Amino acid sequence: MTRDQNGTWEMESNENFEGYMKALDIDFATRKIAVRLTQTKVIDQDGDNFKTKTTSTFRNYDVDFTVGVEFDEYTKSLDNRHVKALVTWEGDVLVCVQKGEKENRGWKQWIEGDKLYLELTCGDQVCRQVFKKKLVPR
Ligand SMILES: CCCCCCCCCCCC(=O)OC(CO)CO
Repeated sequence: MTRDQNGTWEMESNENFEGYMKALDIDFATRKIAVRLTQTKVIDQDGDNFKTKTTSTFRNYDVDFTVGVEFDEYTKSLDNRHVKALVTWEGDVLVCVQKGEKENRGWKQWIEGDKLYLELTCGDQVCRQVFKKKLVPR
C-alpha cells in the first residue's frame, strides 16, 4: 500500500523549512510567521490523478497533477513563480522536478505505514517533513 497517499495527514515534524523558504527568496516577515506553522496535507488520489491541498492557519497551497504529465505550476502563496513540473514514480516515491529559475528544485513524497514523508529541495537547502495519518473517530 506504499503508493496509496490518499487521506488527511497532520504534520509531526518540519526540519529546515526556514532554509527552503530562504532559498525561494520568500520575504523575512513571511518566513517569520510561516516557520512556526503546523501544516496539514489533504490528498485525493485516483490512480495517477492527484489533487492535493497543503493547509495552515496562515495560507494554503494547492496543486493538482497527473503522474507522467508535465504541467505549468504557479506557486501561488509560496514564492509565486512559474515552473515546469513533472511528477513521476521512482519506485514507490512520488518525485517532482520543478524546472525554472531556481536550480535543483523539486520534492519527493512517500508513504511508510501511517506516515507521509516529504522532502522539499531548492538549491542547497532540503526541508524534511513528516506527517501522520489523521486519527480516525473514537
Ligand atoms: C509561506 C507560507 C507557507 C504556507 C504553507 C504552505 C506550504 C507549502 C509548501 C510546498 C508544499 C508542496 O509543494 O508539497 C507538494 C507535495 O505535497 C504538493 O503536492
